[PDB]
Amino acid sequence: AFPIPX
Repeated sequence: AFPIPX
């Protein structure tokens, strides 16, 4: 997701 690398 944002701001999530997964």
